[PDB]
Amino acid sequence: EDPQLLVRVRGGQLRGIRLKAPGGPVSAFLGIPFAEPPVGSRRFMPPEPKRPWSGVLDATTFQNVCYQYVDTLYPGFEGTEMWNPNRELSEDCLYLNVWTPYPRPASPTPVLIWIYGGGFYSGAASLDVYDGRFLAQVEGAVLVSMNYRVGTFGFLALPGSREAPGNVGLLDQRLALQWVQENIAAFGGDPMSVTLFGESAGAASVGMHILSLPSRSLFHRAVLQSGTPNGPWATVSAGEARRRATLLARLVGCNDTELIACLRTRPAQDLVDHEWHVLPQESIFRFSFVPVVDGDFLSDTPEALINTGDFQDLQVLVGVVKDEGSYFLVYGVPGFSKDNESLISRAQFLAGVRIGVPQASDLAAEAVVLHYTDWLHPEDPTHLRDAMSAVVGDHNVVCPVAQLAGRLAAQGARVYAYIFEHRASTLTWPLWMGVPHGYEIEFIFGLPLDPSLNYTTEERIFAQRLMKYWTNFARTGDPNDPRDSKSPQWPPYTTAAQQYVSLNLKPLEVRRGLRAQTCAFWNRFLPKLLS
Amino acid sequence: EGREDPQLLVRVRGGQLRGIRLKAPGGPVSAFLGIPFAEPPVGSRRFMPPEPKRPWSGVLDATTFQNVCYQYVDTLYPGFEGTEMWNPNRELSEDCLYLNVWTPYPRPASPTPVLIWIYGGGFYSGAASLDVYDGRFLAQVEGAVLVSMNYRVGTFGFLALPGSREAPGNVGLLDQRLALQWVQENIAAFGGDPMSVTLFGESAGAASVGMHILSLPSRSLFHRAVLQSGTPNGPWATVSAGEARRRATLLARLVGCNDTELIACLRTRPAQDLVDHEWHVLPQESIFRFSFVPVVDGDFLSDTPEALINTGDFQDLQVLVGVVKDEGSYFLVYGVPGFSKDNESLISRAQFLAGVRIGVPQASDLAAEAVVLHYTDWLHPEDPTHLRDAMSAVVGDHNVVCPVAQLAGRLAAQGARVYAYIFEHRASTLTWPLWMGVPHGYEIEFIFGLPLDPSLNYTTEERIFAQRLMKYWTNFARTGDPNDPRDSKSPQWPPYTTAAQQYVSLNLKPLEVRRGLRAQTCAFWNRFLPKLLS
Ligand SMILES: CN(C)c1ccc(C(=C2C=CC(=[N+](C)C)C=C2)c2ccc(N(C)C)cc2)cc1
Ligand SMILES: CN(C)c1ccc(C(=C2C=CC(=[N+](C)C)C=C2)c2ccc(N(C)C)cc2)cc1
Ligand SMILES: CN(C)c1ccc(C(=C2C=CC(=[N+](C)C)C=C2)c2ccc(N(C)C)cc2)cc1
Ligand SMILES: CN(C)c1ccc(C(=C2C=CC(=[N+](C)C)C=C2)c2ccc(N(C)C)cc2)cc1
Ligand SMILES: *[C@@H]1O[C@H](CO)[C@@H](O)[C@H](O)[C@H]1NC(C)=O
Ligand SMILES: *[C@@H]1O[C@H](CO)[C@@H](O)[C@H](O)[C@H]1NC(C)=O
Repeated sequence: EDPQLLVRVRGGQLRGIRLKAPGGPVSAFLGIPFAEPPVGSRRFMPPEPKRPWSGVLDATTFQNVCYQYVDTLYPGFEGTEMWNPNRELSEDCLYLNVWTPYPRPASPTPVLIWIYGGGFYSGAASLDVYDGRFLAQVEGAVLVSMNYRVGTFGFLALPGSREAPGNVGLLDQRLALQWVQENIAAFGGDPMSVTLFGESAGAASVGMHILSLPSRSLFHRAVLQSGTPNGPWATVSAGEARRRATLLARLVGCNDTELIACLRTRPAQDLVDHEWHVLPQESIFRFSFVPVVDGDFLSDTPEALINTGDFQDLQVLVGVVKDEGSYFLVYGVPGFSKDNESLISRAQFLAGVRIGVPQASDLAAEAVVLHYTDWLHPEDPTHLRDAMSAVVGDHNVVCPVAQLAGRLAAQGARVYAYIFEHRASTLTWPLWMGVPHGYEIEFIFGLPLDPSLNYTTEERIFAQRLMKYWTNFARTGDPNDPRDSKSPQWPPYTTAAQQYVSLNLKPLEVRRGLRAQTCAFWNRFLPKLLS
Repeated sequence: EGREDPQLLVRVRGGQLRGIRLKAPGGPVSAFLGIPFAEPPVGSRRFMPPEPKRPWSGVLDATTFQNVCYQYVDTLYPGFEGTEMWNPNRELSEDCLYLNVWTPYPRPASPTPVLIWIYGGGFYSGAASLDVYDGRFLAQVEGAVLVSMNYRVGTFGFLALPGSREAPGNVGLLDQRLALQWVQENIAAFGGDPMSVTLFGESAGAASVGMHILSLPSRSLFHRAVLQSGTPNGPWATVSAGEARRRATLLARLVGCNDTELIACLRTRPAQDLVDHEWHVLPQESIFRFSFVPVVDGDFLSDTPEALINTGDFQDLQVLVGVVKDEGSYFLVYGVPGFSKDNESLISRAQFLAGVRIGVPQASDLAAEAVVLHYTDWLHPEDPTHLRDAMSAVVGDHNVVCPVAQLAGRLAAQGARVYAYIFEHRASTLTWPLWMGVPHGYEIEFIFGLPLDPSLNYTTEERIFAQRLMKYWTNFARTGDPNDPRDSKSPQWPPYTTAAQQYVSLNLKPLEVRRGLRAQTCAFWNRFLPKLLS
């Protein structure tokens, strides 16, 4: 047996596996349990710590994926399938993964913890895009990723009940963070240098750990890629969550205790079958079961918590891809398709705005339409299509990110910001979608270093830069290379100068103001309109 | 007759006139000044529609300008050309309904396209005798026949008790119409062509031209129109009947006064008493608002200009319309705290928010909020230079640029040939501070060709420029097309259309075609802000 692959954590002994990365080997410990399986009577309940086990637990293979929607619309289409479960589904899914250098690091090593996205209804830490071997092998990082419960299983809430209090999916993530604190030193990891990073719902999750005090003792730095805890999709009120749970119960044949009991009798796939049917409006970029403002995990709305919080001793990296909104249009807006250019009419544009801004009044939707129309080409289908994409991306990601950045920076945080502008040469989504939601991730994780993946040389070199930025941030709270070139420097985001950088094949370029005029509209004016 | 110059004697419907031979830089022109076209609207005629001048006997001397209609005179800045060039330059009187005619000398042998100028001044001031409206250059250089009339302003021109016999409103516009009619009947005596008449005017004068386009009885009196920095639609050029009634009733109270009794009492007040109080009846603290303006009476204006431009057939109308680069700057020093002509007028964010309420005086809190958020630069929300300039743009866009863009849009969509410009040259002689840019009113001296007078110290470039402009305007008056049919070489001026939205820059450089008349911003003013009002 290889000593390198044998590790004792508090629960018992594990055996991992030597994996091949392009530059040499890494030690990988996959499918480590961190919670009692949340099954039967534990459905909807907070996670409990995993009981100690005997002998040597095999940790050479990924565990099951938490029960979720599986996309079948386009069999064999990489653009969808790459996000689908790549192991069997099960409610028994609370496992985490650890990659380290081989041999184990000599000194304590900064740790990166990945929290995946997928609208809080989907995702797994086992997807190929989340493979930690490149970061471990090239940058020497200890990289951790956990499964957390998604959909009803993870966020169905009857607020105030003891058996379905909500947010148990975020409690799963927190327990995984507790586990890293307790155990990661045995892998060569430094528990005193832990960086969370995540994308979309994963980024929103990261932000919710920033805003939830018991999580703050578990990490030191944070990265939010294309998502935020604030904004229109990442949380619901207690009353809306109650409504959604109650309707879903009705839809599958069911006081809180009796209602949750009957829910616990239903096959997992019955809940997934009706998951979406409880959304109040015809919408896109809306997910039925998400974190709930409970007065507990979230003491208040994220909007309220980022406005009033002290973020003095926090470092944060945040950013967006060039085309945040395009991916979502094909899931609900008539006229849009992955299989044609989706050149839409003006009528389709006004109808699309109601779907992409589902909570907007007639008057508010009117303001959006008039702001995003180009009045020199008010009927040009191509402008209208690109405008539809912009409406959804700004409302849901870019302006919530600008809002968070400025609030953090103003209240003491050290903030770095980016826009990612390179379209992967290998993308199977059509060209009109540009740089879609989620297609920076593979570069950050360093997938282009895998020659068999048929990326370009430029892309390999790009990925190495991004791995450096991110691991420099994790080591130091600053993405800049602490000695090497130099330059141009990546400056901190501030309210005065509002500087951010472009991440693309050319060298860093510093820009100022993140959709400043347009996010003023979303962030300062439209709210005055509801009010 | 007998020993007089025989080429200066002329008969019109009311009798014989003697004009005067004037010197223009390049030669003589004929001028017939101070021709009466109405009975003096004095005494019991105050506030009433004009009556046509009854014929006179003998030869009326028409060699000097007549009285200016009774109005406010600006006295704030002793010896300041910037205000003084606009002030009355002849005696103030209610007896003021005269017009002026310039032609070549000798008079033209064949019928000659006529231009009629309608002055601005917020409907509370102005005169056809100001130096800046001098017809001699257009007459001499382009062979134009140019007419300009006085029309009543302020209370005397626009005070209304709508529905009354004695003060029906809009009599100032009727003064203008009477002059147009006078031209139809009489201009042929001077060699003008009554079948080719182009109105042009600036600010309230442009708004006036617009109202003649929109009032059916005026339509037979002209063929083509020019609207410089003004429109009949928009926030300032008209009031409702209700609001005009309110303003006249308040004014009456303030000077110590059944409509008949009320109006009768107003007619006993000294003219200067009315002038002394006319500004006191405005509903809000404001700039670019005037108490006594055309009223939507359901007569001269059958409906609001907005409704009329939205639904009118304009198929056989040619129009030329435009703006100066800085429409709003001039109005800020008249009542937005923080602005002066005598300093750079850098302002704070607080003064900007305050100024937006004064400059958009009918905006609700939410509307004002939308304005401030649109015009704020969020990379530099506190920069006092950006804020000063934004204040100016708010006031300019709201009052002129976007009303002009609405007008151009509707006319183009509803059959008219439209030509649009922006005028971007600042007179080397301007006495207003530099921060004001090209302010409201300061294209006019170039259109009338003042720079051709060497004694005015304009540059050579400005003299060449004035000549280009005099050609655009007079080609437009002749053909409905500003383009020179012989200079096919020079860059062309395309029509404004809804599909391409082309307009040109007027400056020292050759014509440049641009697309979209402040298109995004005017979408806010013209499409969104109204939907908010509801
Ligand atoms: C109009 N209406 C009531 C709808 C419309 C669509 C759905 C969707 C659905 C999901 C799972 C299903 N089963 C497992 C049987 C069946 C349907 C759905 C929604 C969003 C989505 N994505 C955004 C990926 C994918 C699928 C449900 C109700
Ligand atoms: C990847 N991609 C572009 C997709 C993927 C999935 C869908 C939707 C869908 C497809 C197959 C289903 N089953 C086999 C059960 C259930 C739902 C769907 C979503 C919304 C919707 N409405 C809002 C009416 C209707 C259908 C659409 C686009
Ligand atoms: C606040 N308030 C009650 C006001 C404010 C300003 C005035 C103005 C005024 C004019 C002439 C007067 N007399 C002949 C005695 C007296 C006052 C005035 C207004 C505008 C203006 N311009 C825009 C040029 C010039 C003057 C009157 C009342
Ligand atoms: C040319 N220029 C920049 C001007 C011109 C006029 C004024 C105003 C004024 C000046 C002299 C007056 N008289 C000699 C009778 C009466 C009123 C005035 C305007 C507004 C106002 N308020 C809004 C209170 C008060 C006074 C101001 C600036
Ligand atoms: C794309 O395809 C869908 C259906 O497959 C269709 O409804 C839509 O009109 C198409 N769009 C274009 C631009 O052809
Ligand atoms: C200029 O105008 C007046 C001075 O009368 C004052 O209120 C304003 O603050 C001044 N602004 C400057 C000096 O920038």
